[PDB]
Amino acid sequence: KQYIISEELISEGKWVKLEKTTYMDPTGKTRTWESVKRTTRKEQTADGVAVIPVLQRTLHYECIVLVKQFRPPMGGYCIEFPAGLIDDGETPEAAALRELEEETGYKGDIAECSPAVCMDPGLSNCTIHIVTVTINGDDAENARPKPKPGDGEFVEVISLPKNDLLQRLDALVAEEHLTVDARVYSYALALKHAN
Amino acid sequence: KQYIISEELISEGKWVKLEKTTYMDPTGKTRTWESVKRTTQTADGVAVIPVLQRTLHYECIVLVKQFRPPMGGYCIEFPAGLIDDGETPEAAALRELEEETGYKGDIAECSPAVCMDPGLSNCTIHIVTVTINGDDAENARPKPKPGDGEFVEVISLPKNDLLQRLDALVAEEHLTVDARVYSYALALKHAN
Ligand SMILES: CN1CCC(n2nc(-c3ccc(Oc4ccccc4)cc3)c3c(N)ncnc32)CC1
Ligand SMILES: CN1CCC(n2nc(-c3ccc(Oc4ccccc4)cc3)c3c(N)ncnc32)CC1
Repeated sequence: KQYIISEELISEGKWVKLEKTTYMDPTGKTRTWESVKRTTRKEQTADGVAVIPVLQRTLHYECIVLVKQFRPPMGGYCIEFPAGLIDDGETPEAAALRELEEETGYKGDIAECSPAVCMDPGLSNCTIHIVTVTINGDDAENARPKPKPGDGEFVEVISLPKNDLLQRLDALVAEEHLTVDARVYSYALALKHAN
Repeated sequence: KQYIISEELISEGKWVKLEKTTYMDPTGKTRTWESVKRTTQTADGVAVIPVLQRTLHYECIVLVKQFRPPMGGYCIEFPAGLIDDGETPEAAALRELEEETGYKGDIAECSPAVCMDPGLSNCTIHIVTVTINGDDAENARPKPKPGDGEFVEVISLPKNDLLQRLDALVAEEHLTVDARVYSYALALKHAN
């Protein structure tokens, strides 16, 4: 019943652009919206991947590996899933294992890959694949995890036990001036609610 | 070693503006970033995690099918809205639920501010966990009274079957599932 009428460019940046989206509401009455799009069209279906990295060791609890980055848009540090944009002609799976090794230094294995899911639907058309990845911590490969962080990327690795995640996050928020990614907190909330 | 230096406005909209953020990296080398901010409260809005509890049934997660102009399509998300001036996130969550879904809920817990799009925006929300006694009379005929210009379809999915039930909806229609909803569902399988 609803659909897009027009998409008028307001301002194009280097990385991202702002557009006035005119659309038809269900009452046959037009409205507008301020929408964000990346300046460079994605060849790949979806824009990026968020990696859910599970650090599995014998004689240890299963840990979820997160990244503490300084995030200019936020003006602070955020705790997020290792994430990055998909290189042109590269499977989401390939991308997830690349972005993990780069951000954390961990060499993992695929578990499963989400369809494209919207990151910020009320602002952006950003879609990602949530890729579930296993890490064999007992393996030698993951003894000395050597990150290949790529240029201008300054990542601190934070592995937290799956069993205690939500409470362990609440502790880090209160203990530092930090912010948790909504998807990391959504994930952690489900782990408590599941048990 | 890292901090924001300056913020040059690129373009201001009615609702949202784009700014060139100059910042210091840890090596004492300055970089730039394109950041989005509201043109105009601790956090910005709430996402409601509404658990429909009925006896002799599986717990359902109540979701909303909204048209999202930025996406050019319909998205399946948690009931969400902006926090009204001088209003608790809890108040907001129970208001936005009743408005979008017609359900009267009870608070379970409220997340701290969590960044919605840290690589783009300074948008934070409170993820509010809410229980719904479907057996109760108040929730017998759930009549959504949605705000003007808000056109929400309610979709209840069984909690037990969520991830598989989502994958089915994506493949079966031209729809998109919100990353936060999919994150929740993924954790339900991964848990224990
Ligand atoms: C009542 N009425 C309803 C529409 C409401 N509304 N909000 C936005 C909007 C979208 C995303 C957004 O993201 C943030 C949030 C915080 C920080 C940085 C980015 C902020 C606002 C919008 C728009 N883009 N176009 C038209 N209407 C818009 C206004 C209030
Ligand atoms: C190597 N490579 C170079 C570009 C780097 N980069 N990416 C972005 C960026 C951020 C958010 C974004 O959101 C989307 C995505 C899809 C659809 C709609 C919105 C898009 C791009 C960025 C920026 N805004 N400012 C400065 N550098 C930026 C990253 C690392």
